[PDB]
Amino acid sequence: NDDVLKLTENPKNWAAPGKDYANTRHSPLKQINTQNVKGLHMAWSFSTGVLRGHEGQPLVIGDRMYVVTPYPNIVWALDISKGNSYEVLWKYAPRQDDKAVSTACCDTVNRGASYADGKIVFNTLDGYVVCLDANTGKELWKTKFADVNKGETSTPAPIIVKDKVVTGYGGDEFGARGRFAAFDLNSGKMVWQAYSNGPDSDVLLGPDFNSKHPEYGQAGQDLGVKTYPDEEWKRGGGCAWGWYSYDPKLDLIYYNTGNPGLWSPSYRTEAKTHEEANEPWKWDNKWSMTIFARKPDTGEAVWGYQMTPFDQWDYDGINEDVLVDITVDGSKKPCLVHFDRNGFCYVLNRTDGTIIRANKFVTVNWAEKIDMKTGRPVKVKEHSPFEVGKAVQAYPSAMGGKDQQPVAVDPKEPNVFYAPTNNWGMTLEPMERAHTNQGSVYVFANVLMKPEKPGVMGRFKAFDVITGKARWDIPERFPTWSGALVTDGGLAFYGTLDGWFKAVDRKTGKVLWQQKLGSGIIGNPISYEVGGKQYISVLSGIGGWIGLPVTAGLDPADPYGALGVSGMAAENGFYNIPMGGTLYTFCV
Amino acid sequence: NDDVLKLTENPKNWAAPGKDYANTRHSPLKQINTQNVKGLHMAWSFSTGVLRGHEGQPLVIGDRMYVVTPYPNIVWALDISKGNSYEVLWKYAPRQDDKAVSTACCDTVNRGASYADGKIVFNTLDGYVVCLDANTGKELWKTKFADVNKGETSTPAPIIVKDKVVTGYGGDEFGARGRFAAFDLNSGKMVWQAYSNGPDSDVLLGPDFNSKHPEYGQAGQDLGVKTYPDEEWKRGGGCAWGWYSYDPKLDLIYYNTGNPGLWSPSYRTEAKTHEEANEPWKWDNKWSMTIFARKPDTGEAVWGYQMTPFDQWDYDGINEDVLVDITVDGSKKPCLVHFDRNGFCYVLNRTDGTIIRANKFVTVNWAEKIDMKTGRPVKVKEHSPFEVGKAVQAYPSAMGGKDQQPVAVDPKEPNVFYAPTNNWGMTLEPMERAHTNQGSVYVFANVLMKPEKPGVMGRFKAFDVITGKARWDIPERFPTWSGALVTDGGLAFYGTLDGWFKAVDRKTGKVLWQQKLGSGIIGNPISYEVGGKQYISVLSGIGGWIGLPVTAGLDPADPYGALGVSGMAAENGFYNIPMGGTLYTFCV
Ligand SMILES: O=C(O)c1cc(C(=O)O)c2c(n1)C(=O)C(=O)c1cc(C(=O)O)[nH]c1-2
Ligand SMILES: [Nd+3]
Ligand SMILES: [Nd+3]
Repeated sequence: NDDVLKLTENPKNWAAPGKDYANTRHSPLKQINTQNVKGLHMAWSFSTGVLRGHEGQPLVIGDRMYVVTPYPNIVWALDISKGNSYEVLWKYAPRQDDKAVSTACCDTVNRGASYADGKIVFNTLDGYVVCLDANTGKELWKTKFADVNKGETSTPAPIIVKDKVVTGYGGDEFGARGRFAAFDLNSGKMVWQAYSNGPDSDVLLGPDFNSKHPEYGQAGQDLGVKTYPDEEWKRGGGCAWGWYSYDPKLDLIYYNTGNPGLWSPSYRTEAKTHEEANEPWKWDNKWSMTIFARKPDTGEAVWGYQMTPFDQWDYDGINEDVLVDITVDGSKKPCLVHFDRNGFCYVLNRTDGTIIRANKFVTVNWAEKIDMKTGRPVKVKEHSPFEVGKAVQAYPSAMGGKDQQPVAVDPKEPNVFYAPTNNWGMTLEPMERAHTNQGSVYVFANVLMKPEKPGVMGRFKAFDVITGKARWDIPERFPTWSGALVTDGGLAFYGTLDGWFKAVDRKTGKVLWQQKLGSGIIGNPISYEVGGKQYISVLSGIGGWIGLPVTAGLDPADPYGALGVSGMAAENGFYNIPMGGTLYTFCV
Repeated sequence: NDDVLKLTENPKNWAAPGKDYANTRHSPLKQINTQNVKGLHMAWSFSTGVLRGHEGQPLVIGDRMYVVTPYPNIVWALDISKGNSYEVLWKYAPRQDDKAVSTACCDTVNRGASYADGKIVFNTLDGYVVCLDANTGKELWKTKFADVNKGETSTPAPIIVKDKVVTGYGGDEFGARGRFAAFDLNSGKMVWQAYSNGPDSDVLLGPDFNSKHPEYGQAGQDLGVKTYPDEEWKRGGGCAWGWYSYDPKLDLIYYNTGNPGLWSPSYRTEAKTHEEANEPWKWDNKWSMTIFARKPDTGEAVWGYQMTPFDQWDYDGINEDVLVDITVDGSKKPCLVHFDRNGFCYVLNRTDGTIIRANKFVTVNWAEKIDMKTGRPVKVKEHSPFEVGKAVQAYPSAMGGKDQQPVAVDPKEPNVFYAPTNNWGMTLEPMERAHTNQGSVYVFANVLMKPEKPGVMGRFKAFDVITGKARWDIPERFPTWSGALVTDGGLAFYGTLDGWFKAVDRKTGKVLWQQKLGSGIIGNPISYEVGGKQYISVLSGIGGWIGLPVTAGLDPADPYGALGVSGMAAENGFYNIPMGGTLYTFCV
């Protein structure tokens, strides 16, 4: 979209969820810098009137700001032309089906909206893709996309590519079937949809899909139905509830798929042993856990790389695909950096999916490494949950080395990424499958999480995606479940789950400014400019999967609660973090 | 209470709801003043995890803060020893009966807690007087006082007298019978209770009640039975849901009663005309609308003055009674200043209730003045709603010249009060009484409100309670529903319903600092000191009666909703103020 390109190119705006199509989350503004960040102070705050995890970020287009709250997903439009104050312009309150609340696995969170040609597009938890007039907030059109009865809920933030609104949804834990569709920007009608599994026609494979990497899986083999048992692909997960990227020059949309569904691996293979089930090409559970590159016009996939075939830990691969150009191995190549849940930082050639680098960015014991030739992980049997009635320990836990919280990078130094990380393990015990009803809880496994190192759960690092070494490592008592933000002022912004919003030096990582906000910070900090002055805004309010024991009011005495999070939350004082929702803005 | 006197005498604390027994709401901390307030910035914020109106204020004792949220009335204990940061000590979540929400007339608010001898006392909306251990938050004792089935809800903040916990409740609009009782600070029973009407034995009228002012009403006449029709006193209102004060030297507790029940005056008298109904001593509806001075040990009343006999406007007299010594009429007299809802600022001799001054602090057209000789208002017929089916305009509206938002005064200059004010009128149309069921809405009147002057709703004034003239008047386009705070740094603090927190100069009223918070401010600002640094804290989140159309989600197309607030709220952009709940702390 030409308008999105113009807006995102202007450093004064935050026109895209991740600041641009490449999801760099980098701001060239330098008014706020290392020299004066000590004087950072709140300018104004805005309550959302809603309580639960406040994920995502606001959108800033010139003098206007748009905020999307969690369920019921209220859209607030604010006038910020004065910079040091705000004025509510209008409010859009969609009437939703509350069944989506109980059909949501990890919270009633929303990851933001997108803007283009005077229109605002967002996803409601009940699966509606809505387009509103940016000026008056009048509903231009809404299209029912996700079905709650099939276990699908639309948590992510869609993006706009030339004239289409592309997005997915979640629901692998409810037996849903992943889908990624495009809707006309002006009409809202569906143009095409690509399933994460099923026959080749259902996946919309390109004519030259993985032509350069036949070892990744090609068309004409119907891996979407064969790498699954009889018809488990119908409940085979693969939901795309993560972040979406776009390469204008190459005309490629990048997105990833979730887990293959239920957490009992024996039910995703006909083999009886871990060794036989992991036989290559037999039960890969494709195309779940795959990084896709599709053409926006038709949706045909140019290439696709599955990171975790035959999943056994719920290592959803949806994490954002940051696009940058890095000089590595003697030349400048168009790279795609992706911090996957499985604990591996993948560096791929965004032109054909070629594996450039794959290093562990957290403790990883389920796999030895990623085989460069076959592109498959060298799994460790004693750290792969397979049998029913046996608990197996694994690093990282189901939450992985990094969940949906996005990373940030400065393109001028594309090899150094600022990334929040999870540092806890788990013991997952598969259970017997009690039903095959789509739209109902479809996990069948008991989980227990202990933080790897007591007193240390989250870690904000300056990780070099080429050498696999971190410049600095900041350990935090609470998890680092907020997005990152890097600025040309020499600062890196992130927030902790107990409410601390911090600013650190990009070079050393020492904290230069910090303030404890109202609640846990699971939003993504943004940087924009109004009236010639720079502002930093971030959402607060505990929630998400990490905050489910609090937002859902679960019992702290049941450690298995929340898929293995209640016990860890109860042990690390999460229940003492009050709920909330509020946008904090700072200036110098 | 001895402990309370010392904690309140120490300027570093805010140990009482109104900073002290006299409710002066004045802080001597000059560490923050008129020359550096421009640099006042937020130090930290704490979300309550609860929505709707956040009235009241926190309690700072040493370096421990206690905050009482609105329903379910969660009590948060914060460790503020670090000063610029906070840590939760404990949390108390009471199990309540949800009908208290539907039985609450004007939002699910709470006005704070009191502290003494390591104990925290507060009121739950469902009518429970709770005492918690300050250190651990454990429940020391719980006593059921207010009955929801009888239309009673406990919104006010109790205070701790020597060894008694005294409090009242609300529910005049539900046909409740007002009561004011005391409870043992250690065990928790009711030591005594005094009704606002009924036989003299129920009102606890001492042998020397109104000795120096027989024209007020004396014991032995059973006015609480005569001034009402046959048995309407059973639903005679008089609830004491306002602020309570205490004079240790005189050993007297000060509290006032509310309206006498329904808003259809023809049902609170057996006369057929306004003149006959207003005959003195016939239908006074005593002891509603009465300022009471009682002995804490027995509860017997030393004196009582009814400001509005035979109420016809719902001019609840519960407003705070600030106790100060003022040099007037040739000498320094122990006074009681009270900005009543009827629009008159009463200055009475706190020893016997003698009327010293009665000045109009806002536009008042229902009464010409207050006669000293009779102590009764000179009513204006054309502005006194009486008959059924006749809309009658009145200044001020039912919300009065000033609702529960407390005023502030510096005893150094006891004649000048910093008081928020309401500046809108109404057209009240009495209606036929459809029922006599206690516990159900008991009003029977169609109300419509409109600001007296366009573009002006609230006004923060510097009012001389002796001369009746205002030093300065600050007009606000939104209501000034927040309490006031005055400091020895030459500053006065208050907030607006749209979220603006302001710091004005005491001498001129000029705004020296202002910031828009997350939501409407209906909380009371406080000043305290920790680690040698002065801090300013206030609660935010729209609510209360003024904000009920937003918190209750009332139809904006129903002007009569919220007892007339909906129409005015819909016209002055109240619906664009998001809900919230968050405590903000500032420092220089
Ligand atoms: O597999 C799915 O269908 C699905 C959805 C979501 C979601 O929609 O929020 C999460 C997950 N899976 C998941 O595995 C996960 O760890 C997770 C964390 C969060 C969050 O917002 O904090 N959502 C989700
Ligand atoms: Nd998942
Ligand atoms: Nd009332």
